[PDB]
Amino acid sequence: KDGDQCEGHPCLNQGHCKDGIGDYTCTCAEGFEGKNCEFSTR
Ligand SMILES: [O-]
Repeated sequence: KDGDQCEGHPCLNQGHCKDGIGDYTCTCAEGFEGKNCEFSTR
């Protein structure tokens, strides 16, 4: 276990989360955005 940076469910609204050497990145599902994939555009 080295670095999944996805510990502690960080993204919101079923936002997926990849990995990186400095903070992961959030991927909002179609219809969400915001710093956390928080916001439902609709
Ligand atoms: O990653």
